[PDB]
Parts: sequence; structure tokens; C-alpha cells
Amino acid sequence: PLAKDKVALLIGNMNYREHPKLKAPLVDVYELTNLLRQLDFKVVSLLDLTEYEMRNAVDEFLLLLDKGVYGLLYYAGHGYENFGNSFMVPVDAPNPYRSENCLCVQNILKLMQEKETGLNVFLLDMCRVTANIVFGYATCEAFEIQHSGLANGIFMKFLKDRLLEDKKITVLLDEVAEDMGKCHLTKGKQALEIRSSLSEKRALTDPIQGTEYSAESLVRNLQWAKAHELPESMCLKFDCGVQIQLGFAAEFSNVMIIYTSIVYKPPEIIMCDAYVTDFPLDLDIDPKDANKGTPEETGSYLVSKDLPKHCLYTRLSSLQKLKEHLVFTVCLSYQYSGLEDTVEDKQEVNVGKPLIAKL
Ligand SMILES: CCc1cccc(CC)c1NS(=O)(=O)c1ccc(-c2cc(C(=O)O)co2)cc1C
Repeated sequence: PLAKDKVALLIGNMNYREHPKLKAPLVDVYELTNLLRQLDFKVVSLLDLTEYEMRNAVDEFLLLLDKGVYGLLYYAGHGYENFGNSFMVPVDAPNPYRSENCLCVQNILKLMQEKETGLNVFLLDMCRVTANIVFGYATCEAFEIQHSGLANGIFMKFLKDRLLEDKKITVLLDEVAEDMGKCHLTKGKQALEIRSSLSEKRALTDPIQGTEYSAESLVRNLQWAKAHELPESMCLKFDCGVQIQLGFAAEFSNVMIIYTSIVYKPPEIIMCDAYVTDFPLDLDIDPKDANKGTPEETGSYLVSKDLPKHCLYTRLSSLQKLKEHLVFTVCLSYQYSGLEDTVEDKQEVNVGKPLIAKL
């Protein structure tokens, strides 16, 4: 069995405006992204999407599902069930739940049934002609804290240990269901429901068609690369002599970490700090969560010890809301040894449209 292409969309909703916040989707989406990339999937990973953002991302993923393509859609977050229908709850959903503000799972499944995909795996990890659809519906908020301090969901804990196996995906999911049935938290409970219309031996490990005769995979690699460009590191020189470096890192397709570091501080300056401020209003960055001494303090625990020491960190987690160039100010507060007060100096910076903001 061959795949025309391998495309995946992973959505993790945590920071809910009107519902309890979740912790596991952060690590789960991150770890599943790296695992799927190892299996040659072009992965788009998105955190904290609103109703209109979720609908657009799912529609765009559905658009990639041409004949023979392998697709994987994973959603982790709040879910709701109402009279035979299940719904994915976006972060801007009002309380109480209502269908028009949520994404109907049955409507997605119905649109997936119309595709001629080689394999379509739709996995929900919710806090409650064949299309070859394999649907996994986990209803575990329960999670486990690792030796690292990161929260791993019950479904993903077992899934990550078996996802790289060269076995038929339905057989793989049935092993994960057995693992959860042995787990004390989910032992005698209906924690995972698998529905499958898979008539042939398809696996996530199946190779992609050769590029000599099938160039669809190359186009999608170019489009994935285009939507995943990080700004290059930049050095700003200030009038007092201080030089600041602005660094960039990616956590998810819509989550970027910005850090500032002091490259040079003249001897005359006793203490200086470079802060990033005045970001575009659509980004919704609360200044009390920016310019932290560690990446963890910003909510960034993946790509945390992989950033230089003695920097200030800022997490931009809503890049899908950016409709213009990312223009912000680098503020430098500095003190001379024998001076009365702190001196302020501001410099504007344009880093274009990073990651999915490019689209
Ligand atoms: C081929 C690479 C790929 C693999 C898997 C899945 C996709 C589509 C999701 C894509 N295409 S992409 O060009 O990288 C892409 C990435 C993100 C978004 C998006 C829209 C919103 C929003 O409207 O809020 C947020 O993100 C839209 C696209 C077209």
C-alpha cells in the first residue's frame, strides 16, 4: 500500500474563555506532531482556536484529501454530546454549550465519507468507493504529570508508545484500547470507541508514492515550508551603545516564542533590560505574560531548555489572528552607575508575517 501524500491537522484547545482550562492538549499536540513528522506527514499543529478559526482550518485540511491521500485529523479539547451528535468546542464558545458555536463531528465525518482517501484517521480526545475512515473517539479532565513536569493525556500516553509500529492502524488503535482498559483510571469504562470502514491493510508507516511520477507530495512540502518560516535572528544597536539580539523559536504552527538577549553592554552601563512591547492588538498579548525570565513562565515548556540563558521570553500563541506585518517595539531600559534614574529608549521592529501568518 502507498500513500499519494501524508497530511495531518492537530488542534489542541486549552485556554477557554467560558469553560474550565485544560492542560494535556499542549504536550499531546506537541509530541504527536513530532511523531507524525517522523512518519513523513506534513503536520499543521494549532493551539487555542476560535469557532471561525477551527472551521477554516478543518475546511482547508479537508481540501487536501484527494484520491489516495493519507489524512490524519486530531482534536484535543472540550467536547459535548447532544442527541446522537458530538461537537468540538472552540475556545470562544459561550457557557452553556450550543451547537451553532461548535463544530459538528458528524458533519466532518460525512464530508470525509465523500473523499477517495487511501486512509483517513480522525481522532478525538475530548473532555465530554471506500474513504478508509478510521475514527477514534476517546472521552478520558484526566492526565499524568511526567518526570519533566509536563501533562500527558491518557489516550496520548498509550498512543505515542505505539504510533511508530508498522502495523495496520485499526490493529494499533485496538492495542491502545487494550492498554487503556488495563490502566486503572479507565479499566472498566467506555473510554475509547473505534469505528472503522477499513477494508485494506493501511498503516501510518506506508510509504509516499515516488516523486519521479507523483509530484503532489513535493508541492505540499513547498506549501508546508512556506507556512512555517520563522523570522531570522536580528541585532539592534542602540544610541547608548547597547546591542540587543532578538531571537525566534516555534512551538506550534501558530505559536512562536520571541526572546531578547543583550549582546553588548558598554562598561558605563551598570544594568540594562530589553523588553518587547506594543504588539498588534489582534494578537491579544497580555503584557503581564510577556518578558519573562524563563520560557516556562510564558507557558512554553516544549522548546524551554533549547533557548539561550539570561534572556527575556514572550510567547505569541495566536499568530492565526495576525492580519498585518508583525510590528512591535523593543524598549531598552538602562542605568548608568552614578545616575539618578533609569533611561528609556524605544526602537520599532518589523518581522514580517511569521509561520501561518504568511498565508
Ligand atoms: C500542506 C500543509 C498542510 C498540512 C496539513 C494541513 C494543512 C491545512 C490546515 C496544510 N496547509 S498549510 O498551507 O500549511 C495551512 C496551515 C494553517 C492554516 C490555518 C488556517 C487557520 C485559521 O483560519 O485560523 C489557521 O491555520 C491553513 C493552511 C492552508
